[PDB]
Amino acid sequence: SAPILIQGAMDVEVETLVAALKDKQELTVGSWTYWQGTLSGYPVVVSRTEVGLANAAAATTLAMERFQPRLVINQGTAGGHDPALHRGDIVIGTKSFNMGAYRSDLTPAEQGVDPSKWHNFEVTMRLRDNGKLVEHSSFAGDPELVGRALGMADRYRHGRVVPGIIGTADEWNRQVARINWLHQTYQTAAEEMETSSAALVAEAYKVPFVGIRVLSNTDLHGEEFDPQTAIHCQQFVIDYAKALINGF
Amino acid sequence: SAPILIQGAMDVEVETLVAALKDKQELTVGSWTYWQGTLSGYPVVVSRTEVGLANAAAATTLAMERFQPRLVINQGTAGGHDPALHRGDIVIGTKSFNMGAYRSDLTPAEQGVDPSKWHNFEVTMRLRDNGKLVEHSSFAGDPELVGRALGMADRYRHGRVVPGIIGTADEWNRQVARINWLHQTYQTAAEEMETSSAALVAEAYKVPFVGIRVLSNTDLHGEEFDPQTAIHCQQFVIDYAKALINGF
Ligand SMILES: Nc1ncnc2c1ncn2[C@@H]1O[C@H](CSCC[C@H](N)C(=O)O)[C@@H](O)[C@H]1O
Ligand SMILES: Nc1ncnc2c1ncn2[C@@H]1O[C@H](CSCC[C@H](N)C(=O)O)[C@@H](O)[C@H]1O
Repeated sequence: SAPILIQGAMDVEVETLVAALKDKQELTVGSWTYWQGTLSGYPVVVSRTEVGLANAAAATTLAMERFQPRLVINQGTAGGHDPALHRGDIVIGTKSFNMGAYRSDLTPAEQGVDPSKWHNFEVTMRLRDNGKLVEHSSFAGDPELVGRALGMADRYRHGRVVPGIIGTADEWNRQVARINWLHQTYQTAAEEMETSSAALVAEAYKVPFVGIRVLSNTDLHGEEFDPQTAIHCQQFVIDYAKALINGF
Repeated sequence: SAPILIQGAMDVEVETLVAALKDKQELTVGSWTYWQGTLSGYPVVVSRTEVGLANAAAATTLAMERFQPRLVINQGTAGGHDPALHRGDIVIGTKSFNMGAYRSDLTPAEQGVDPSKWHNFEVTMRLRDNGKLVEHSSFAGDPELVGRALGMADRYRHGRVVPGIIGTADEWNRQVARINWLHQTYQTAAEEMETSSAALVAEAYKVPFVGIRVLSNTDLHGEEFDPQTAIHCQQFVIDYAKALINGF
């Protein structure tokens, strides 16, 4: 009875999921729409989160309060950070983190601006549990959920399914030198704008979480946005959810 | 009666507020704690949001769902961006925005990294209203709430009270050239890590919102963190809330 929550930011990242639901009921609260239905006879809630960290955290929190899901799959599109990956490849998030969180040391105006000196600002991922502070430098994908997606790699026929680190920021980077620096510094597979924020809320509520992201683009190979990748990602995630459901 | 919601991120930014409440009870869900009580006999909820955009959005959303407040005051400490301002001055947020949101045009690796080319990525503040996309390049503080705070300026005993733009980011900037660039580009009064995120959720729920921030520090004048500013801000906010309550 507790539903599986499946998230996407954009319309193109959720409409295939929504079409797969049986006996759909729609709910909109604030800026956030949910479709409550079934897959393989089991309750599933699809959430259109809108874009970015604030939207992701709001949409996830609202879903926790309204639906009490048993697990969360956050999915959608991303941009490549690892040169080994191409448009259409899918990253299963071994961990996600707030890549956009920056703290910098004091420098006078004369020294200019140097982002290579900025440090990851981990307080942005700090939480409390029963009122006690718990530090986080990243959020691990639930390792069984991660393993399951990797084991199903053969069922995805539009690229490779690989484990990787998902870097979350309110950013779309197209300065290739910046992408390279972020990859070298944080070992990122891909960048996007929601995962670690949804993951933060899932950790606060102690609900298993996994991020699943297709590269819709990568400037490391001159590969521009292809909307079909979002559809292919949802097809894989439907299969994945159905497998989980067969298991329940 | 629908409560006034008053927010602060850190313990030092809420303990004075909490001490002011009568007939309290303390509620924690996930990572977020709320104190429900009364000020001047009127219901008030004090929220400890924890730090950063994801936490602010989660804490605000959770408060909307649990308490349905009639208005939101987000307050706490900030770092100066405007050279005219000093530690202890209070900024009333005429608007707040996601200063950390960055989009850049394509540049090849050989051109390196140039943050002066990172433009504000407005999609991070885009919402939906009854299913329809609504752009936001910032969130205006409720203008009557803003005006009221400005009208009470001479009731603040420890510095100026000024209107200004609040720049929200998962960042603590201490590169003075970077502070200067953000101020020149966005006309920011001060920087902090929650306001526009809480504001985004308040806009989605159509609940009046105002940000009230004291400068606890500014590297434009070599003024390091002073925790007493946080206490002073809360005293001003209590006075302000009591004024609204008298009005109800
Ligand atoms: N290269 C990239 N960098 C950052 N986010 C990316 C990305 N590629 C895809 N994304 C994801 O896709 C969305 C991009 S922002 C949305 C842009 C789109 N034109 C619109 O108006 O809706 C975000 O949800 C983000 O998580
Ligand atoms: N100069 C500044 N830049 C960004 N945020 C600032 C700031 N000065 C104060 N803040 C605010 O104060 C908090 C700083 S991060 C918290 C740091 C503190 N040492 C701790 O561990 O709890 C954030 O909530 C932020 O909104």
